[PDB]
Amino acid sequence: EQTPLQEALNQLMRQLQRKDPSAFFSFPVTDFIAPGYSMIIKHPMDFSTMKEKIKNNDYQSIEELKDNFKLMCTNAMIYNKPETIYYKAAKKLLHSGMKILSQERIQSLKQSIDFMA
Ligand SMILES: CCOC(=O)Nc1cc(-c2ccc(C)c(NS(C)(=O)=O)c2)nn2c(C)nnc12
Repeated sequence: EQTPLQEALNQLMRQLQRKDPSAFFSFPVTDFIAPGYSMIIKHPMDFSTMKEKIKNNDYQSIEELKDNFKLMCTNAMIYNKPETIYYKAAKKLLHSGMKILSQERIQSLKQSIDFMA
């Protein structure tokens, strides 16, 4: 059903989502919630969109998921001002996920994914 790469991506996604208990990043931000969001943020991203990309096999590396995760956090730091709870939640999530998506974990997974070919 799923490739070893897809399974690794999902395990990383579950660790990243454990760092968003308030659930701000679960689903796309709507303009109803955040007026003008669609005019400000050119490339929206959220965890549910990322989980669909994993399911549809749109990622060919962990690094592409890592780029989408960084994009998701920095979008929140562009739309929301530094003093806001969403900016500070994004900054904390980005820092936590950069260790969850560590280059060391990526290297380890690359080997075990390669050996499962
Ligand atoms: C105009 C005031 O500014 C905002 O309301 N901005 C933002 C708000 C929220 C937010 C709120 C409440 C909830 C329940 C959620 N979760 S959901 C339904 O989207 O999964 C998200 N996320 N957010 C993200 C990311 N980036 N900016 C914002």
